[PDB]
Amino acid sequence: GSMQPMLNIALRAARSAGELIFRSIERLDVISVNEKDAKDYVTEVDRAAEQTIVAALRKAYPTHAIMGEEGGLIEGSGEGADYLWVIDPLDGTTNFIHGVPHFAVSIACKYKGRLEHAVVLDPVRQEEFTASRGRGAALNGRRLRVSGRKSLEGALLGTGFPFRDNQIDNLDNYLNMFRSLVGQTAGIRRAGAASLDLAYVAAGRYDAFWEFGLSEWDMAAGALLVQEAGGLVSDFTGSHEFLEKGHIVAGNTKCFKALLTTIQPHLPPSLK
Amino acid sequence: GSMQPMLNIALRAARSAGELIFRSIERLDVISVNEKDAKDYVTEVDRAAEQTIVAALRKAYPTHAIMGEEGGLIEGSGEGADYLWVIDPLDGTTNFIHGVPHFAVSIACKYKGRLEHAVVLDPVRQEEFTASRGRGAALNGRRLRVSGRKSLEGALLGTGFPFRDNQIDNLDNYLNMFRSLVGQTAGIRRAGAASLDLAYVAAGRYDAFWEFGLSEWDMAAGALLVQEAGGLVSDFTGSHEFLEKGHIVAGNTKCFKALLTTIQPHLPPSLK
Repeated sequence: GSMQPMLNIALRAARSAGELIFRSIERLDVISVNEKDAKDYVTEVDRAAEQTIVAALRKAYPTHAIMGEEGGLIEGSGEGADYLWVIDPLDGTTNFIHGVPHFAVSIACKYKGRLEHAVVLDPVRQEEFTASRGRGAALNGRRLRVSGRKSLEGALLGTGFPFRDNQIDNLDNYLNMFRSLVGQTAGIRRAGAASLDLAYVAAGRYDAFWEFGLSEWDMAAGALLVQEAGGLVSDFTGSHEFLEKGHIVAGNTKCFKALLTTIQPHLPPSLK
Repeated sequence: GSMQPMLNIALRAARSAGELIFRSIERLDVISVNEKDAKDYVTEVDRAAEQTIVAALRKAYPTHAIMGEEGGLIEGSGEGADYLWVIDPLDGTTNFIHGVPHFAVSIACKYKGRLEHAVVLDPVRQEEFTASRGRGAALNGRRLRVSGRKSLEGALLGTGFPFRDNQIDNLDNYLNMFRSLVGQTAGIRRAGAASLDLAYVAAGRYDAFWEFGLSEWDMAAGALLVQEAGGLVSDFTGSHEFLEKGHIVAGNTKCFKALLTTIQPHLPPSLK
């Protein structure tokens, strides 16, 4: 398809970031990564990839606002102030630092607060998920559709737990959700990168996905992918503030609805 | 080059099987999967990959015994009767049928019941894990080591829940196991192919792994990979009958010991 210029800029920026990340991982597989130096090696790769993305974006749009995982939020100016790029230069950091080849670059563009363009790029598998509002979604140029599955029977769901200490008090809640889904589904997967879980919803590889504790840069692009593939995205209450609240349900039509209903009785008032 | 001829035969057979499976997934992502036809399409692809592997093996060793996931157990003759090939032609069947690009061919060779050769091949990522007894393990020719991590602090563990009706009754123990691991670890992953989880333990990508409900062809090759990379493998009671019993713990030295210890209080009454 003929992509809008902004989507093409984001895609080329993701490609450069992903190639940098790929070279980085290749050296880190052949060397011992001390665990005291591991978090600093990760900070390095994040910031170098973020620099790559932001440099490419600002070469084309110097007046746009940028919100990066590493750099925070920097406002735009003039008309460009209505554009906000939401960047995770490396989604899946625990996988990356352990050498697990499942992670992605995630770039979204919001126009006046609504999702307008999205890229999720797997640089290992060379899988480029792209979308623009009203243009559909694609994997390496091919149109994407959510799966047709009519219920949770035999469904393949994605999920992921937030592993940091301040979510420990939610474990039973999560484990309750999980508990109630094991009977109906064919499987539940925790692969460790929410942007690729959403991308997989968009491509029909997962029938639905849910998670809490996420940040905006992990979910923004993938949510647009799911929407443009004909799916649904909400927070745990069925409203559209998933980006701000950190909990998200995405899926095809019927499996989104069923998954939302299923998880309702286990929601803490914290996540309501 | 450095490989013994028997290991090279197994590796070439795995490559051919993997190319067949890869072409298959490519046709099934762009076409509708009825789901009435899903079990028949997977059976078709399994049997074609198994035929590919078995034809390659028997062209070199016609008197060896063969045990395929699709096919039965067929004994050998003469000295060759002491050799048994243990084949899962396509590990990760739920992933495969949904288009999730994470699955592998698994081929092990046992000599008088002891693991002698092993191949786990990821045809999407083109990752060839090979090992021979007393020869070490390799990823695409590069020698492999288990990670050096000394405890579960910050560890990345793999596991799989078993989804069948006949394991539903073990779920609570599992969710208990999971609970006791959430505080210390950086993550737990359920990617959906036990052979690649074991391969990732061998390569240092996971620090440890546990799962029950597996079949021999799921575990055999990956178990040799972990052993030859310097790790430890046992069943849930610490003995070496994981292949017959279907439950397995694998890991680097200290994380293997800690994970086995952690899961002892959660064993269902069968296991003491």
